[PDB]
Amino acid sequence: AIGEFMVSLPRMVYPQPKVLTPCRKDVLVVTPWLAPIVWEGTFNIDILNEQFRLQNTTIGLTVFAIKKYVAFLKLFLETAEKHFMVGHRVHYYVFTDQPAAVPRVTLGTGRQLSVLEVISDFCERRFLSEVDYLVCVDVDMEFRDHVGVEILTPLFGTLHPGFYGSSREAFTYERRPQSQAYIPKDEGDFYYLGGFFGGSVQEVQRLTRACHQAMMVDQANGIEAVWHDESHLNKYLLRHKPTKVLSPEYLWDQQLLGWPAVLRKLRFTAVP
Ligand SMILES: OC[C@H]1O[C@@H](O)[C@H](O)[C@@H](O)[C@H]1O
Ligand SMILES: [Cl-]
Ligand SMILES: [Cl-]
Ligand SMILES: [Hg+2]
Ligand SMILES: [Hg+2]
Ligand SMILES: [Hg+2]
Ligand SMILES: [Hg+2]
Ligand SMILES: [Hg+2]
Repeated sequence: AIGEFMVSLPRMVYPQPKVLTPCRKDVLVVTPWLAPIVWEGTFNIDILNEQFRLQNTTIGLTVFAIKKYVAFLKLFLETAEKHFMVGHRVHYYVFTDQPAAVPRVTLGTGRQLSVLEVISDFCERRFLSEVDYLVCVDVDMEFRDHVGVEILTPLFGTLHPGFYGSSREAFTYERRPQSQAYIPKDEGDFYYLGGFFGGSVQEVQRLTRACHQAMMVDQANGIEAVWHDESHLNKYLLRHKPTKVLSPEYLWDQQLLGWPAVLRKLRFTAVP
């Protein structure tokens, strides 16, 4: 459940937070609109796990696996079982054009998977009654470390691993005024990834609905955003600030970017 009566936490023993000792001194851990930026070292997962378990939180994880992308499902699901929201209720939603091609992956208790053929006979209304949060990611990836409730919030975006240190002028936002995804050179907070975003079901549906309409307008105007859905997602998150921003630890490509010291963990990565 979400947004309800929250019971008291039990007695817990952990290191006292130090007011005069910054969490991380090498990175920004909070945005100008007071949304935390999630980096390793900023959170005590035991406290967060307690908070979300006491709420009987259910997380939905959605992926689209079309054509040859169905080949990525086995590794994706197997690693998700080892690193994604372990201990919490998880409902995987696999949208594919090849239902019979979905691998039979063994799931831990309290976790289930639904295969939706695709456009589809699945009404978004179902998400509202089955899960509390929705996490939307790409399938040609693998989890390599912890990805848990620390990411849960009404609406979150993830910093693109190739632009987290870039100035806004270098961001590959759609720069044509004729597009609904247009963002001028003097605007923009960060460059978010289209491949990893989420939040409450309500907020995720609001975002996808907004982008769907924006892309339809562009289509009618004979224009296609430079980076398609990702371009519109950036425009949306610029005008509707996310309540949490995930660091590049959450979507990295070690082949193209290595393992910088600023990244204490590589949690979700592209498959070579
Ligand atoms: O500049 C944006 C682009 O960056 C590339 O590295 C990535 O492969 C694309 O999917 C898109 O995100
Ligand atoms: Cl997605
Ligand atoms: Cl998705
Ligand atoms: Hg800290
Ligand atoms: Hg989604
Ligand atoms: Hg949008
Ligand atoms: Hg869209
Ligand atoms: Hg979008």
